[PDB]
Amino acid sequence: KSRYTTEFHELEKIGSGEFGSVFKCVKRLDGCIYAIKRSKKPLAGSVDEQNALREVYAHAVLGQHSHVVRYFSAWAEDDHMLIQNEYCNGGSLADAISENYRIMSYFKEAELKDLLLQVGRGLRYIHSMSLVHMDIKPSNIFISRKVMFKIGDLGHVTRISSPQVEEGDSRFLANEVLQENYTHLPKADIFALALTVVCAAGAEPLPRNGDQWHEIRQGRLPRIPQVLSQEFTELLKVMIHPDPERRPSAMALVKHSVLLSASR
Ligand SMILES: C[C@@H](c1cccs1)c1c(C#N)c2cnc(Nc3cnn(C4CCN(C)CC4)c3)nc2n1C
Ligand SMILES: [Cl-]
Ligand SMILES: [Cl-]
Ligand SMILES: [Cl-]
Ligand SMILES: [Cl-]
Ligand SMILES: [Cl-]
Ligand code: NA
Repeated sequence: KSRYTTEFHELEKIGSGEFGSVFKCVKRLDGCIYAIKRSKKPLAGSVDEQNALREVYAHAVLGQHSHVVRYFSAWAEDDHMLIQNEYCNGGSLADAISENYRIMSYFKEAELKDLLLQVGRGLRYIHSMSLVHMDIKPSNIFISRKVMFKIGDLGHVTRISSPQVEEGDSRFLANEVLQENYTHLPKADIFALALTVVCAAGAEPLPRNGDQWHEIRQGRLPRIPQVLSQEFTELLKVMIHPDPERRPSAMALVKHSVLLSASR
């Protein structure tokens, strides 16, 4: 007899986690399609509940922007927490990347700069709302169709000067965050965005740990299977600089000369 059951029709599963799943659903009264995550409700008062609620609070402030997915509603049922957000019809950036890997045709420089600029505009909004994302990666960027890239998955979002941080994907994690130096949190999103663009440019699967992981955190870009301009490659390289203060801010990124050609 639930709200979820009565107001929506499920069309297809689009996501799966440890204690939840995501469906593409049509809402019965308005006719429109939504992505609805349904997750097991955490125990009352726990730090898990506070974590889950930061995500609801994050969407409810961060969704006004064109490069963050819109939020529509969140509610608790008996044992479940639901979040109804915008459905992006083009899927994740990760699935596009996987397809591109198989066929040997990747995002070209002009598409990579458009990716960098659009997600950079989304981070710029996030950062000006006094928040950081903390988990930028291709599986958390979604595609609507020109192409529009939108940040989703707000489950690591925290305030910009937070003393406590749940770190995101190991493949995209800056070293300073791993060492618990949270002085420059916005520059973790910049570091992760750089390696997101490297993935899109056709790189091999990034390391989770080991020597190559440390190689990258020296400021070395992984091998990219295509010719990029030197100034674009150097923008990416400084975005993974070991000093986070040397990496550009999201405002400096969107105003960058290299990205002036991509500005719509
Ligand atoms: C992170 C999660 C949520 C967090 C909170 C609530 S829901 C979320 C979105 C949001 N927000 C979100 C938005 N759009 C899409 N879109 C999509 C995915 N996969 N597909 C593909 C299906 C197979 N077909 C064949 C080709 C498209 C489309 N997927 C989304 N997912 C997973
Ligand atoms: Cl509803
Ligand atoms: Cl799935
Ligand atoms: Cl990914
Ligand atoms: Cl990867
Ligand atoms: Cl390099
Ligand atoms: Na969270």
